[PDB]
Amino acid sequence: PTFYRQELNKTIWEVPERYQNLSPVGSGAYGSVCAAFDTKTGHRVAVKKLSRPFQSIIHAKRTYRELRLLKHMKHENVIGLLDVFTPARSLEEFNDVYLVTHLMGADLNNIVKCQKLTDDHVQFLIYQILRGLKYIHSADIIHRDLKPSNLAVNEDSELKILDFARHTDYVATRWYRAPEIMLNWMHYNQTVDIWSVGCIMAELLTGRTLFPGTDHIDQLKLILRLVGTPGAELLKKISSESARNYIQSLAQMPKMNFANVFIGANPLAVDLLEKMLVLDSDKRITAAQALAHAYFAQYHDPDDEPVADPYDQSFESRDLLIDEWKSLTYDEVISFVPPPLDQEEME
Ligand SMILES: Nc1nccc(-c2c(-c3ccc(F)cc3)ncn2C2CCNCC2)n1
Ligand SMILES: CCCNS(=O)(=O)c1ccc(N2C(=O)C=CC2=O)cc1
Ligand SMILES: [Ca+2]
Ligand SMILES: [Ca+2]
Ligand SMILES: [Ca+2]
Repeated sequence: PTFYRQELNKTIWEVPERYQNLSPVGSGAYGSVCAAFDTKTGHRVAVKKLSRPFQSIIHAKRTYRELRLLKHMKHENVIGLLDVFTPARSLEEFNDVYLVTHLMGADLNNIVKCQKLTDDHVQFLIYQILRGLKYIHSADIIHRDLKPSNLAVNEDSELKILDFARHTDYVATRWYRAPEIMLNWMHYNQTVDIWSVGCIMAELLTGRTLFPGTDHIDQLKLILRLVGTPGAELLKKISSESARNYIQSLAQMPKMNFANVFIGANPLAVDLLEKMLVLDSDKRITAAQALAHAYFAQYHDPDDEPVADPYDQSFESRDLLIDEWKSLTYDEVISFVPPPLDQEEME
């Protein structure tokens, strides 16, 4: 294919002539994104140019990680790949990676900002998050930083999870993070993401951030004001003695009845929130269980809530050289098989 060059976000993009009318639509994890028109199919796409993918051992493994993950994700509520390309003609020239997915116009913050959502609409939005989470969790993939800005949404309220790192190479919101993540507790499970769903859903119902803490201690205090002081057994999860002593020293707070907090909400929504927003992560409802909850009765369809194929993450424990990660990434670019344009059939 013929490539052309265009300066976007102050850097040269080099893309096949198949993709036209590129214009920036913001940054993603380790990359920046442009909307484009795919002249082969007439579809609107988003193209992410990875930022400096092989600049360091951290970037190189992150690049491989992201490409492997996105090549595996095949679910209507999870960002996956229509195409992956590089202007490189060989491994020796290979320094840039572009990922292509269907264009989504907005994020969840654009949905709830200027609209009092109906309960039926909130149901649909949360349902889709949970359906996507069931799929990713079934492949032993945890998001760990689920939040409205990591939920891409189109003009019809269809939603996809994205941006789901080992090493430190921007100030992120922590308001949606599970307590065990935010405070670095020693162990956690897939239900970290269910806490985040609870935080998101609460905000869709009230129009207000549930736990808008100014720092991690203020956020913890806001959380405990809602869910109540936890037992000693939760201290078992916390390595730092200073942290444990502090939590233990706090004045004891009762759990609030969520029906007194979410005034006017559908009682089924309140019940679901009670099942998601619990500190005991082993008692937190799972994504698959939440999909069966009566709150989603009008959307739930067990024939259309699939799980993922097994996902081999053994590479995560390996230290390889930068050129080895680069070569493996090149292999994954070259081996990518685009999906059919139409992959769905009437039920
Ligand atoms: N507009 C739009 N549409 C779809 C996805 C994205 C996208 C991607 C991304 C990921 C993989 C890929 F192959 C192509 C793009 N990464 C971050 N974003 C965000 C850009 C700003 N927030 C909303 C989504 N943006
Ligand atoms: C963070 C809650 C603090 N309490 S609040 O800000 O006053 C409040 C705001 C909105 C609601 N609500 C629902 O729950 C459903 C419809 C609706 O109006 C309830 C409470
Ligand atoms: Ca259906
Ligand atoms: Ca079809
Ligand atoms: Ca069916």
